[PDB]
Amino acid sequence: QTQLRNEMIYSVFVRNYSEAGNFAGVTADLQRIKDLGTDILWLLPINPIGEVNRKGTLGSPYAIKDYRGINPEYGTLADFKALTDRAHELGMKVMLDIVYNHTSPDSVLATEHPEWFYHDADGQLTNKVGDWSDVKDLDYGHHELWQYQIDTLLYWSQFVDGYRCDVAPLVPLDFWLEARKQVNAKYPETLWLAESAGSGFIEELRSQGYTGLSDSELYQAFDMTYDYDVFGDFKDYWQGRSTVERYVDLLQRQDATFPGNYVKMRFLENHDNARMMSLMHSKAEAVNNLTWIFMQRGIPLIYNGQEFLAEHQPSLFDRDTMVADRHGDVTPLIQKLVTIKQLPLLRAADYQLAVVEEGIVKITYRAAGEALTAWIPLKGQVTAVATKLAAGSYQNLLTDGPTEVVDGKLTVDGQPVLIKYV
Repeated sequence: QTQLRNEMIYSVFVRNYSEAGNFAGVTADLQRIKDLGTDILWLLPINPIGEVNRKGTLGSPYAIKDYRGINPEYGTLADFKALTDRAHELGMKVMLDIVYNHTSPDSVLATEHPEWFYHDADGQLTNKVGDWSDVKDLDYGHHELWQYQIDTLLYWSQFVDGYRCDVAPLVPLDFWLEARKQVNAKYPETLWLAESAGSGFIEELRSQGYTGLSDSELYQAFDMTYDYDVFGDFKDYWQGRSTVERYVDLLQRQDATFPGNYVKMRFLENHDNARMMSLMHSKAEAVNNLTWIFMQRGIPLIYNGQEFLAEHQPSLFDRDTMVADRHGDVTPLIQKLVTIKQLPLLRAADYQLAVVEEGIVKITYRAAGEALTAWIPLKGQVTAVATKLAAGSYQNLLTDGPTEVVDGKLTVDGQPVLIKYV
């Protein structure tokens, strides 16, 4: 499980990735995705989308009409298979998005097994979340639903290597445990990422009697969860409504909240969120903040287009092709972070965070008589920082440039300093 801490996920929204917006558009470009340093290629949902109560023109990929079908938007089963075959040829794993809280109202399950759904007073299908007018909730109270859900997985597991589970906290833990048991029995290497919730949403769900799993509950069934417990706290810090001391204190608390082997997916943006390059506006800022998501304990997410400094959050509902939304290129930076992220020290049990000079964040991993320290000036701070290193020249792993330690002090010039030492 801690091997994932040497890895990186790249997330692709097929509809919008290329002009054509099909699998082929992705398949044609898998070498670039591989070369970026991608270990796991996670695709947004690839199944046919509901027509009834559709939101916008194409609808959200999260409103699924058939869990076992291919969205004709993307092409055919053979086209999907060409993508996965190519990804595997290049050594990547493919992860699919699993949307198991709900289906579109016109879905196969809703027409053939309407009894597996929640029904309100009129006997109408229903959605616990107001905004989600395009989908209706499944009732995992009906244990026969389970086997269909899981059989869908064993089917896709012929092609893919793992699953990202959409709003996983809304679906009962006992279902996830069985799902994983059956799937990893046939496919033992299978990876499981949960889209965990913030405390706000968990509380709202629980207070209305709905299922709302904690992140630690999810870890009983999942290898990874999302940083949604603290992402809000990052934004507040970033936007000047929280201090670095409060943010780092929350991550210190976070680190002892989960089992020692836990893996959080650390991110600056994703499909559901504003772009990194809407939070910040310069390549200097991107270097600091990408270094931060790579150097924290866990596994970083790169959302398609983030490597080209995209500014626009693609719509989920209408065509919103992201090809012209490129404003630079931090590929070399990401590749270089990937080479550092591969180091065994990144799996080390001894991980410490501290707030140092001018509110710089200092990360340290220690294991087996070696250490890696990253000084990350999230805010572009320029200052000397204290170190117990002997005087002399060290290699900043980020730049491969020399870094002078003089009288127990080293210069951080508004960009990260990464030093591996004995």
